[PDB]
Amino acid sequence: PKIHYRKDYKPSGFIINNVTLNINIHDNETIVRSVLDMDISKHNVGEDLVFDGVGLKINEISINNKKLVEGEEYTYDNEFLTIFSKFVPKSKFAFSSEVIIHPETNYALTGLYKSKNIIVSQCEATGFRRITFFIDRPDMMAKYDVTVTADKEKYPVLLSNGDKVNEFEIPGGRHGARFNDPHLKPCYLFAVVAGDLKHLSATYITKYTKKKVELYVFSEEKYVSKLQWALECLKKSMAFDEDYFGLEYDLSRLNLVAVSDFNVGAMENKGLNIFNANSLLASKKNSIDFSYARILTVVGHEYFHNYTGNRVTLRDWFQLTLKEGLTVHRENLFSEEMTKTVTTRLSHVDLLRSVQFLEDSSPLSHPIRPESYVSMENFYTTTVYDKGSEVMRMYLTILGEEYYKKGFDIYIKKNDGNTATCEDFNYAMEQAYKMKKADNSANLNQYLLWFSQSGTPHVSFKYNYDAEKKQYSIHVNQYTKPDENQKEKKPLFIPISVGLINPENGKEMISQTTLELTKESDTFVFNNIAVKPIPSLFRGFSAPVYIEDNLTDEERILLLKYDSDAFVRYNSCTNIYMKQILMNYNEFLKAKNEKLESFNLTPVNAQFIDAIKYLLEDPHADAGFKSYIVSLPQDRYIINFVSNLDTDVLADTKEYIYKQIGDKLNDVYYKMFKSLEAKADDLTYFNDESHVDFDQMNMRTLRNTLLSLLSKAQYPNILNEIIEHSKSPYPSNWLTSLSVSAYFDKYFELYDKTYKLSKDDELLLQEWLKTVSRSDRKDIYEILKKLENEVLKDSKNPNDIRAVYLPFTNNLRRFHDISGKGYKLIAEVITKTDKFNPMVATQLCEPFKLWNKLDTKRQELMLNEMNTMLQEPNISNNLKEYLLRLTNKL
Ligand SMILES: CC(C)C[C@H](NC(=O)NCc1cccc(Cl)c1)C(=O)NO
Ligand SMILES: [Mg+2]
Ligand SMILES: [Mg+2]
Ligand SMILES: [Mg+2]
Ligand SMILES: [Zn+2]
Repeated sequence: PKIHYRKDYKPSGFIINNVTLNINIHDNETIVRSVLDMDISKHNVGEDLVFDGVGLKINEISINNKKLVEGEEYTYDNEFLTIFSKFVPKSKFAFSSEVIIHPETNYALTGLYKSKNIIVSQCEATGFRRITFFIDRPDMMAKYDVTVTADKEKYPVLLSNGDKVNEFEIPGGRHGARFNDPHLKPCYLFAVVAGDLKHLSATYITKYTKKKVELYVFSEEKYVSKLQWALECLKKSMAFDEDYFGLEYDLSRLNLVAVSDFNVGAMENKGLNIFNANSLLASKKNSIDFSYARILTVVGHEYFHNYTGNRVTLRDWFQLTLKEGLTVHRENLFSEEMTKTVTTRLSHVDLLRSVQFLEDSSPLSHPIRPESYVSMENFYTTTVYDKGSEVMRMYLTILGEEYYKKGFDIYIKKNDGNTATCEDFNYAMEQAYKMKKADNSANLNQYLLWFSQSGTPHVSFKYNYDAEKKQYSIHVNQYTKPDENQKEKKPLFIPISVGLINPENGKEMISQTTLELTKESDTFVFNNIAVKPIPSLFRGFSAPVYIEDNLTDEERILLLKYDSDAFVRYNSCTNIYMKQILMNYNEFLKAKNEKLESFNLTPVNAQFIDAIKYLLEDPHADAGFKSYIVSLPQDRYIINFVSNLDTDVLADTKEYIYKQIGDKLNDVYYKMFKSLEAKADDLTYFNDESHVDFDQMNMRTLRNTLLSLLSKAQYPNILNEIIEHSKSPYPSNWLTSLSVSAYFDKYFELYDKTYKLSKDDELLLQEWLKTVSRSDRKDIYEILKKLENEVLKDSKNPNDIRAVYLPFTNNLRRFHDISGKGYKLIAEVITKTDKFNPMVATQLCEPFKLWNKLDTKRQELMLNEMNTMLQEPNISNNLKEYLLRLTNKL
């Protein structure tokens, strides 16, 4: 097996200074002519010249205008072109190749491919070698001169990176355009697009240098009207990087382009950012609310990469978190600032503690900077992205705003125009740390374990209060469970943001402070603490850890009601839920296994239910926050606290708990659903695509969450409220009417009516698919079969495939049916998908990640499907590696 190891990094024996491309697009072939002006590096030892080149049809190969010949001067095996050393010059030389490739048949959406009527590239991580020969690695930085030619009628818009320097006519209906990108870059940042594209545009003027930047956003003609929010989000993104980081854009022009077929969300190609349509295009009549947040965060992310990834790039792929973790951190800061809602941070935490914590206790567990890979693509993980973001955010929590900015500026300045490593970032943050502490002995060496050590720390707490001395102490322990990466886990540098609440009046007793736990355990003592406080721990979720608060439910309710920090309130709520869930889960489990004729369930705490009511009845409390409190923790969060999980028992647990709370609060839920309507569904800004009210959007989420609860409960006459809700002009509302209708005989009429409302917009139809897929229907398998036959059919669009199947995999009762039929269905889809799109196939494996956490029958059923997929002939390297790792074999 071909394993690359982080410690084996060596610079190349060659240098590529300039790339001159001619990309000639025709109906049934694309011809790529390439000149690399190359040199020998000081690390060269007379080795053969080896270029990556995958699936290329060679027309010609030369060095310095001398034709090289197969079997004599080179070999090519469809993956590497080797030029024997004897024929490799000893100093500056021009390597020329011409290859034929076929975007029209590239269903894998990596390299050059056709997405509906657009030709587009995706080069990160190893796609460039599918366009032409290269030493395809991020430390091989060069300048690019790129000409694209095509039929003019079919492809009137031609784009590549950088300044458009010439446009020309060509006989036979063709035309070309030449682009020069003056910044040194790795090949993974090359892009090209050709299409019948429409655009909206604006001019932006940089804050400090006053450079004029032309901003263009592009799509196919049909969706040109759905482009304006993206443009506004780009303007926001640029202003944020200038205002917070001092960072200005560095070309005269920046293009964003939407395409229908894209493996992930978007891509940061210099000057030419390429997006999945679902992360660039929206309109208020034709998109759900979540699209607006998605577009803001993705546009932001791709723009933030212009410094963190582009101007400072990676030495090698093991450094991925340096760009992605740090870009996600910058995106999240931007997103918090733009939205101004406490739910934006909560939603990042929620995603980490569910999806990423699951990954981190699975056999796929890896540190944010991995030690080895086979397929690069398997590293684009929530660990590398989201844990990485939290590691990058802790620097800000530790240093504070002004010292963080100073550290970041040192990082940017030192490494600008060059490659960088995670050590370079920590080194820069270390110089800021030295400054802040006044002290040159202080270092962040210990901080490096956030990059190397895998797994989630557990941070636990014990308290003492001496009421005569007015002295309170917090004793903190950390522990990380040993795993395959490290048999001994070292203590991390853990910042714990804290306050102290007076429990009789709900007020803050201290200035917020950040405890720095650097040992296995430590005791933190506070004086002049006038009464026994309740601690408010890990405010803002200050480190990526399992928190054990050792607080009573009564103390948690008090934080939930009175604490200032939205995370702590929410976490306190979450912990009360989890205690209840683990208690009722155990009771139901013992009932099943011991075959009991009768048994008891512990009821939901009645003071918690009262606190929920109190919060919900507070007209001045945040509506997004309220939607978090009435929903139980996610199943993927729960599963981290249970071994040998019986998923049907968990489903009975959640249902009892919701029913208990419902039986007390349903009238309060109904009353708030009705009284929220006027502000929730107010049409101010409905025709303005430059403006979104994120608070009002949260009112819609709350109303939609309540309706779901009332619907499942069969609250009297809720059906009329579902009917009226289907007539709202907000797609968030009318698609909600479909899924909550699942509990009624009206489902199938709403199905048809929302189908008709959705079917003429590609992205909205994809949302309708997802809504159908996640419907809480007994007959959900027959409904998937209907989606497959009537709507999905043989689509190779990843959005369509993921929309039909992924939401259903989160149906706890059905996906996990004890027959294994859900496991069998998704394995079939994975295997089918892998034959044309290995990346998407592995995304579709995600439900299998928790296999070894289930009850032993469901474990056996999942492993069987996984070993079956591993036996498929011509399984991709991507899927094989993933499944081998996930099944403890690699
Ligand atoms: C371009 C890629 C190499 C990776 C990455 N993009 C990204 O969209 N990750 C999110 C994602 C993942 C899976 C599915 C979907 Cl639908 C979306 C990124 O960082 N862009 O800047
Ligand atoms: Mg080919
Ligand atoms: Mg995000
Ligand atoms: Mg389509
Ligand atoms: Zn990124």
